[PDB]
Amino acid sequence: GSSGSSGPVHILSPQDKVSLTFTTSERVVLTCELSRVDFPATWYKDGQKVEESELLVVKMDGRKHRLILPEAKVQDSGEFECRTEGVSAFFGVTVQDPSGPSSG
Repeated sequence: GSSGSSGPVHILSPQDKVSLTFTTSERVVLTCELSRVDFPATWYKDGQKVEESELLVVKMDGRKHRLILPEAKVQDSGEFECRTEGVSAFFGVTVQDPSGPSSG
């Protein structure tokens, strides 16, 4: 038993809007917790679904969701959100390219 809850699922962390900054050609891994184990969710970037691929790794864990990135490109820079059946989180990301002497 041990039942008696009002909301289906509520986020535990973060608590409020966060801010993060990384450098191009680096690894970016976010973090998010939930109040429900084995619960579905969809990541959104800049208000647009994320294109899961080799450049985008999505790890899921009991009441724990995070977005990993092998190559944080200037494009990867934006706001992330772990949409779910209840609430959503906000993670600020900024990929700043390192000062390079006209190097390609």
